[PDB]
Amino acid sequence: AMKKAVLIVNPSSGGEKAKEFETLAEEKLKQLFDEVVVKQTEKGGDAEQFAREAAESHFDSVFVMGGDGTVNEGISGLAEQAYRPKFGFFPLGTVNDLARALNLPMDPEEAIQQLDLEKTSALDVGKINDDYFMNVVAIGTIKLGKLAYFISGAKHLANAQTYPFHLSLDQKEQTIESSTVLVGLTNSIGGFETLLPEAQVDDGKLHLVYLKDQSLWDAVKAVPDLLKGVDQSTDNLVYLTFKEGTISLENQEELTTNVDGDEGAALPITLKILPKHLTVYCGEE
Amino acid sequence: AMKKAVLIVNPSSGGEKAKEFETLAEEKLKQLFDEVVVKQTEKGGDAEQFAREAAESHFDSVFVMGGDGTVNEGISGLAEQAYRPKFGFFPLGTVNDLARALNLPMDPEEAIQQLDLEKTSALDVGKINDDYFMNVVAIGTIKLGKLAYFISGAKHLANAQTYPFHLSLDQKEQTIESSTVLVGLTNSIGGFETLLPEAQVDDGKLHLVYLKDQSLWDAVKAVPDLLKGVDQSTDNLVYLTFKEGTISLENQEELTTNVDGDEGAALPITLKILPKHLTVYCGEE
Ligand SMILES: Nc1ncnc2c1ncn2[C@@H]1O[C@H](COP(=O)(O)O)[C@@H](O)[C@H]1O
Ligand SMILES: Nc1ncnc2c1ncn2[C@@H]1O[C@H](COP(=O)(O)O)[C@@H](O)[C@H]1O
Repeated sequence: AMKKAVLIVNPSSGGEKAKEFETLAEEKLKQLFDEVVVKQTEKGGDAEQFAREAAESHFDSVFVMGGDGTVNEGISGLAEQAYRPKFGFFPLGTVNDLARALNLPMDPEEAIQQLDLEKTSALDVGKINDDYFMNVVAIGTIKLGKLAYFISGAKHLANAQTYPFHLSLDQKEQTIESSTVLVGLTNSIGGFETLLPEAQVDDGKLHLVYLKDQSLWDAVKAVPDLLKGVDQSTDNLVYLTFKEGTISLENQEELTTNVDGDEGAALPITLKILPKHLTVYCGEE
Repeated sequence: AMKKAVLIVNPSSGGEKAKEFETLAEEKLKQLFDEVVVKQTEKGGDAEQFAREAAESHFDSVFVMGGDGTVNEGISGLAEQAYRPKFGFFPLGTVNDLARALNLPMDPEEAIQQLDLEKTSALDVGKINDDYFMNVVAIGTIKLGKLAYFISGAKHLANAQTYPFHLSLDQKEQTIESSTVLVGLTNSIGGFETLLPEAQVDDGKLHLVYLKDQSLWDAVKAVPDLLKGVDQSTDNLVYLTFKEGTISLENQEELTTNVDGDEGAALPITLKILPKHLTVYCGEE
């Protein structure tokens, strides 16, 4: 009947004129929708709750104005609902990986301006145990000028323990020893747009990378591979894709994942792709 | 006649109980010296001025309580003075490269406790044009967890322009193309104690390292070399020692150096070793 949209705003996202961006977005949506409900997040979980309530109320569309944290929550609130509103977002964050993957303008005002209800794309969603992810599941990752970044960073690989991971992926079984495992959905992770160049938002796959490091010396050698973009296995890392899989430890230890930048489920974890799960408003590319 | 010492204190160095460290140092020095003058720095240059005035007054010893900035200034105030007081210091800084090189205790209280006027070492001092350095002259250097350090750092090599440097070292001439040149006095630079493992505080040499990078890809490949400690030239970097030399640009551009963590002289620069220039109180190693 009446086309309705909710606009979920994280006021802590963005900078000084973020409030002005909210006004632009609201007046733009009011041109497109008969009714626009504006909801402001106050704490963790709010965006997820708002998005879910919008789905239960059969709203036409759900829009998020915030960073990746708020976008994840919003998508989490929609995921596997019997009816799912179309999803849109206006990036206010410092990174905005999903925006990059969908070729949205980095500039919020431009993103609002170029919103086209006709311009959509299917969007895979990740599932990890009982939760959802939209960008990445990371395992085991947490005077000299430009050189200091290595002496701090290339070192901090040493601080990274190796684990006996077992990977059960699409009914293929293997045990590895590694300090670092990443599972991504799109080409962009942490603002590095070329990390997974072959990954597409609707290719229906999870993309896994792990380092073949045992020493601090093999981990360091993987760094140029990551910079070039991971599209194949090398001497220093392995690249795999899968639809469904379980990652566990062969010597069970309390190991917690990092999911879209936040502490997530502990191992073991079962990861699944939800292919073409959402309809998202995208760029004109 | 009467043994006199000055204690130069940077109150902005160190943390909460730094004031208490000053008291311990003062009462320790009063056991060792008939007179102790305590001077507190307020701005850049003060430590250098205090140290120089102590030399002109023929004080027996000069002590610095602070970080590398204050130690550099103190040493700069003594350098090439006709009479030079013996030099000591109590590390309060976050890095303290010189302390590491002399095997002083990291802990200030322990450093004060173990001060032995009989335990000394000769100390080379560096000269760059009209100024002095004690650690390093650097040229051209200024969600994913531990991986982000590279994606930030391994990238930031790209932001590093290459320059056509000319090196005139001990009457040997060569032109190189590089983004990064480092000239050090000791084994420790920026808190990385194994960077120049063969350098000794009194070996009478300046130690030069430059990256053989033209691309972002050769610079990255130099990183494991640096981590292992530079004791030889490799496919990715060159290691040289010299006593006197001039570094210039073949296409003159405004390029400023970084000297012991602070902006220093612009190219061209003439670097010289002042071998065994100071007597410094050292560790029991
Ligand atoms: N009103 C608010 N004030 C402060 N922080 C908030 C607010 N609403 C959400 N957050 C937090 O902001 C983070 C998400 O921000 P972002 O990653 O920019 O979307 C989460 O940790 C939320 O708990
Ligand atoms: N009283 C003071 N208050 C604030 N900063 C100071 C003071 N005295 C010296 N400094 C600065 O502290 C720096 C040196 O600190 P450090 O590297 O810890 O020895 C230099 O930039 C000085 O200008």
